[PDB]
Order: sequence, then C-alpha cells, then structure tokens
Amino acid sequence: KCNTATCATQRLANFLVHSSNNFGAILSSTNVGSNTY
Repeated sequence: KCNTATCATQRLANFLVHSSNNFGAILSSTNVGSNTY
C-alpha cells in the first residue's frame, strides 16, 4: 500500500485513462463502415 490518495489514485488512474479513453475507441468503430456494418 502506498498512501491511498497515492496508490489509490494510481489504480483509480488506471480506470481514468481506460474508462475515459475506451469511449473514443468504440465511437471509433461505428461509422467506420458507414454502410450496413
């Protein structure tokens, strides 16, 4: 354990870059075909 706000933000940060980025990654797979995907 680091210090919570430390080790926690470090894990919390793991979902920060994933939970927020993964979105542009899905929106990035819809009109990718435009036609009937």
